[PDB]
Amino acid sequence: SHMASMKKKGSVVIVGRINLSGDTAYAQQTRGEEGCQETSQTGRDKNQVEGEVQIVSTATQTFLATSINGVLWTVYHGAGTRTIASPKGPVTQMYTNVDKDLVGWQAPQGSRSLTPCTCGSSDLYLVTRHADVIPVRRRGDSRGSLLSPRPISYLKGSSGGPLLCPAGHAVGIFRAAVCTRGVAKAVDFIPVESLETTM
Ligand SMILES: C=C[C@@H]1C[C@]1(NC(=O)[C@@H]1C[C@@H](Oc2nc3cc(OC)ccc3nc2C)CN1C(=O)[C@@H](NC(=O)OC1CCCC1)C(C)(C)C)C(=O)NS(=O)(=O)C1(C)CC1
Ligand SMILES: [Zn+2]
Repeated sequence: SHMASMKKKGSVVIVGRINLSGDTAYAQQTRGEEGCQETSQTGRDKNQVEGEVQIVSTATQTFLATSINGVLWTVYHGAGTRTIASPKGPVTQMYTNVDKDLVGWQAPQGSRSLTPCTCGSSDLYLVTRHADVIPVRRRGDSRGSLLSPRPISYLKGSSGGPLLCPAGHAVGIFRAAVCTRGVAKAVDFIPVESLETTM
């Protein structure tokens, strides 16, 4: 009831990336925890952004975000309604869909965007926050099975990351793990068509 002391949530902050530009996939950190905390409060991030897949953080969570068609997409359960930090101050979401667990902001200058897949192919690849590439067979509009199941620990923090086709197009955004006895045998993802409709 005391508005003058009500706090504001900070921005989502880009803290690294999954580098996919060469022959080896690897995670890079571009900002530490202390600098992330300060950037989240100000919303002013002057760091150079590169690549398609970003590692992002709030004060309490860390996850991924993926650029497709000029929009940096991630999950609502990670970002909520938060702004993203940017060189000129906080930037408001341009898409928010809690029913799909989806949000998006204009893609940062310097990022590169994935192209939405039109191959109609079901041999996919999930990219995790540790730069593991996980073969996934598509099993429906929004589901795929891991060829080699993994404990959910291995997937935790990778929501917002991409599923790609063999040609490297974006097929979907990783949303939730399909888990029994803590082993992920399948994944739930936001299909790129749903992004394209949301757009
Ligand atoms: C392990 C890595 C996972 C990718 C990951 N995802 C999650 O943990 C998501 C968030 C939440 O699901 C949702 N929450 C929502 C919340 C909303 O408004 C608040 C609105 C819409 C939402 N829609 C969904 C689906 C639960 N869940 C799951 O996966 C759960 N399995 C599940 O529910 O399966 C069913 C059957 C198959 C379909 C759904 C599980 C039990 C924890 C494994 C991950 O990495 N997250 S994350 O980065 O660590 C981190 C928490 C961000 C930091
Ligand atoms: Zn494709």
